[PDB]
Amino acid sequence: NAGTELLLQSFERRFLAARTLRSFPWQSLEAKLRDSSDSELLRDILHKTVKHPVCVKHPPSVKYARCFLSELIKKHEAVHTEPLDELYEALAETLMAKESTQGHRSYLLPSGGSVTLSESTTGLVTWDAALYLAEWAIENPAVFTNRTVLELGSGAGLTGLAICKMCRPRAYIFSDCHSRVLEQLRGNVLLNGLSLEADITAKLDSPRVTVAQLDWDVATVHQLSAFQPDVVIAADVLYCPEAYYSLVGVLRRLAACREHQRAPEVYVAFTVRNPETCQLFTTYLGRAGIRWEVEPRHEQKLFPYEEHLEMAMLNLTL
Ligand SMILES: Nc1ncnc2c1ncn2[C@@H]1O[C@H](CSCC[C@H](N)C(=O)O)[C@@H](O)[C@H]1O
Repeated sequence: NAGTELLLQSFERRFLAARTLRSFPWQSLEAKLRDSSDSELLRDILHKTVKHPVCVKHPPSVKYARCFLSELIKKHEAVHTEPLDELYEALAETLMAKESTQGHRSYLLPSGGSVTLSESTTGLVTWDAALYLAEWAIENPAVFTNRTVLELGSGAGLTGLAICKMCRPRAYIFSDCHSRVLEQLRGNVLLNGLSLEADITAKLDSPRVTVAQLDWDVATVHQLSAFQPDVVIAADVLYCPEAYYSLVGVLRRLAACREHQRAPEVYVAFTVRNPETCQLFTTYLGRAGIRWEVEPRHEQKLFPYEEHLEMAMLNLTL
C-alpha cells in the first residue's frame, strides 16, 4: 500500500513541477498495473495530475499535457483493455480545444498551499538549487521568521515565494539585474497573491515584498545599505567563474554597508555541476576574508529535482 501512495505523490509532484518525461517512474507503474487489473490507479494518477485543482487553475503547456496523456494511455493499453472513459475524455479535452497560451509550473507546500510560477523558455527558469534552498528554508524556519531577507539573483522567484508562504518573514526583497527576469518575477509575485510594499500592505501578515533591481557589478554601499537585510540568500548564482568576484564584492559591500551593528547571515546554495566551481569560490571567499562552512546535506523530501546532481550550500560569516 505504501508503495502506491509514494508513487502517487511522485507522479503528482513531478507533473505539477513540469519535470522531464524521462523522470517519471514508469516501471513501478508497470509493475502495479501488471499486479492489478484495476484502472482506479490510473484514475487516481489522472486526478492527481491533469485534473489536479492547481493544474486546472494554472495549466502547463498543452504539449506537456498531451505527451503525458499519450504515454499514460500507452501504459494503460499493455494491461487488460478495460476502457477507462475518463482518460480518453480528458485527452479529448486537451486536444480538441484551445491554444498553447503560456506555461505554468506549480510546487506543493506542506501547508496545503502551492507556489505557482509562470516561467518561460537563463534566469527565466526554476533551477534545482532554488528548490534545494526552499526546502532547507522550510526545514529551518527560525532563520527567516520576522526577519528581513534579501535574495541575490531571485530569477523566477521560487525560493522567495516559498519562504514568504512558509517561514513568515517580516520583509522579503527579491533582487535581480535582468529586466525581463524582474518583470516575470513581479508577475509571479502577484500571481501568488502577494502585494508589493509600494502598494498599501494589508493586515501585516503579508510580508513586505519588494522586487528591487540590484546589479552585482555596480551596486554601491549606499544602495545595499538601503535594504537593511538580516539574512542574505542566493541560489545557483555561480554560473561563470568571473561572476564569483562580482558576487563576493557585493557581499563585501553588504557587510561594509552597516559598519555599526552586526553583519547578516549569508547562505549560498548551488548545484555542483563542476567541482572547480566550489573550489574556486571557496578560494575567493578565503582571499576576501569571508569565512565559510558547508551546511549539512538535508534530506530531499518535498520537491522533485530536475537533474539530481550533487547539491551544496555554504554558510558564510562576513
Ligand atoms: N551580475 C549580476 N547581478 C545581479 N543578478 C545577476 C547577475 N548575474 C546573474 N544574475 C541573476 O542570477 C540568476 C541566476 S539563475 C538563478 C535563478 C534562481 N536563483 C533559481 O535558481 O531559479 C539569474 O536570474 C540572473 O538574472
